[PDB]
Amino acid sequence: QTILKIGYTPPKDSHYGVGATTFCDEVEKGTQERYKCQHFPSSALGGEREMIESVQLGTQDLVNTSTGPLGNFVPETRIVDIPFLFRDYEHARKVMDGAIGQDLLKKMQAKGLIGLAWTENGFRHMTNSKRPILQASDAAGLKVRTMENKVHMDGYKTFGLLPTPMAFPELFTALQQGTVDGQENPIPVILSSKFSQVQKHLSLTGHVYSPAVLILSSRVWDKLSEADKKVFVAAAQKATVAQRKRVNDDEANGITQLKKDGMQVVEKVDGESFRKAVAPAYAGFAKEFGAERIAAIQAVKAE
Ligand SMILES: O=C(O)[C@H](O)[C@H](O)CO
Repeated sequence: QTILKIGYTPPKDSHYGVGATTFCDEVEKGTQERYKCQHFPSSALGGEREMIESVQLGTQDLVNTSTGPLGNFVPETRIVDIPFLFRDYEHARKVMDGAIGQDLLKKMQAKGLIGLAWTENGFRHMTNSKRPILQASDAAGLKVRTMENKVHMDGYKTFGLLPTPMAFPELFTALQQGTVDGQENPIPVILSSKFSQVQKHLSLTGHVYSPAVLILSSRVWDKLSEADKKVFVAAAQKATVAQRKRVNDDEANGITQLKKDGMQVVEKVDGESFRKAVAPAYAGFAKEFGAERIAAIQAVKAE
């Protein structure tokens, strides 16, 4: 078999690992051993920005990545990074799976990033080591690491937070040394990366939805038979299901485990305060993405 390197930032025992393994197993069977994965979890091939760059260049075969730094390569994808755009998992998943999400995959493909299917990272939540976050004003003044994403940076600034973009593999040490007070990630990431060791506080702010996506290099895609192309896509859609299931499991059980680990969890925040804070940034978001595209997303699964 041709060995395809698949990288991701979480450990193998994670939502992304579940997605990668499901995808890889289906590709290996579906292509009758023409292709087989070798996994590189825990940023062995670098963080997400570096990995996507390598996939676009062809020097890395596959990545399971959040949209965080993806917008650097395909700016249209940042529409899904807008804070409080999505209402819940049903809403977000339907958008990603429907025509809107499918169009974003094609926009990626035009830039040499063969997005096979949207998987999932999850709704992101704020952690810090200084104080509980009950309302937007409690976040003001905190230094918080963000992903390498201008929409997150601009959006989160409206909460009064002071953002610093950092690649994921540098995050644990940054939190440990106090370079920043906090960060934000889905429960699946907080669990699998043991941030409980260096963050005392968690608030279920659910401030953005973080999709993930299995991306193949155009170098490899263009060498595939038309039949194998179909196998890769089908395999990635099976991965979507397994990965979301693991997200679901992580959330149902994760809060209890994080509490046992010593985290102080705020389960009900003043969501209105955060939504009101970010509203002014929608001027910029609409100018960039189109108010009608924002509205099209909001309309999906709405009452
Ligand atoms: O915080 C981040 O960088 C991401 O959530 C992580 O790499 C998983 O995609």
